[PDB]
Order: sequence, then structure tokens, then C-alpha cells
Amino acid sequence: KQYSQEELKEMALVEIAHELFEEHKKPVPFQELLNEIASLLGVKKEELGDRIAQFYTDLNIDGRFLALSDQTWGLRSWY
Amino acid sequence: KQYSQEELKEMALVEIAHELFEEHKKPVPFQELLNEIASLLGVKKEELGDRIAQFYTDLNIDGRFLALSDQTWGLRSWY
Ligand code: NI
Ligand code: NI
Repeated sequence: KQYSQEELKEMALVEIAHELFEEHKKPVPFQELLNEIASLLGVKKEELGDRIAQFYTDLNIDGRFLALSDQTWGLRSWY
Repeated sequence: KQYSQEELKEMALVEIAHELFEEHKKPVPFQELLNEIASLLGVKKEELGDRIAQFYTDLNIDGRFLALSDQTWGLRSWY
């Protein structure tokens, strides 16, 4: 889009998420948003470690976003 | 508690939910919140219907409330 990776590195994770939602047009679970945001920032999501809580808080405080109910499922064999 | 049912009848659901949380101090699933609110208003869960959606949007927009990622568990028997 309209942001270089340098600009994105300057942004609040919530504003990157807002940009992602605006192009996805669908609900996205938190771990997938972290993966997508990590990839735009040139990192792996575990490297964000420090900014996860600010991010989560902001999603909660900003009324642009809703926490939706849906269940994530996976395979037992993966863990 | 400091509210009569007559006072509760003139509050937004979200304001009742805030008092319940302050009263009980633990996380609640949304349906249980509804269950407890409907009981305090002496109505049946169904009777609210139209206000539920506005209730879930207030919870999202009001910055005092966090949507928690914790998993709700229950018994298959109950359904
Ligand atoms: Ni929110
Ligand atoms: Ni909120």
C-alpha cells in the first residue's frame, strides 16, 4: 500500500492492523494478525514480544474494533 | 447492592454489567452476563433480544472492558 516498511516500523501495531482489516474485509484472529504484521515489519512474531500488550490494549480501547466470538480449531498431533 | 430492580430497569445493560463485575471480580462469559442481567431485571433472556447487540457493542467501545481470550468450557449434557 501507501506505507514503506520504514513508516510501518514507526506505526502503532493497531494502525497497521486497521490498514490490514481495511484490505482484508474479513475478521482475523489475533495470532494471524501478528504473523501478518510481523511479516510487513520484516520480523517473526515472537520478536514483537514487547509490543503484544500495547497492541491488545489498543484493540480493546479503540472503538474501531470488535472482539468477535468464533472458535479456533487445530489438530492435537501439532503440539 | 445499591440498586432496586426499578433503577436497573432504567440502566443500559453495560452499566449493569459493570456493577456485576465490580460486585464479583472475575471474568464471565457473555451469555452468563446476559443470564444474570435478565434475572436482575426479572425478565427472561429472550425478552431483551433487541438490546443484546447494543450491549455487546458497548462492551467493545467502552474502555473499562477487556475482551479476554480465555476458553469457555461446559458439559455436552447441557445441550
Ligand atoms: Ni474495542
Ligand atoms: Ni472495550
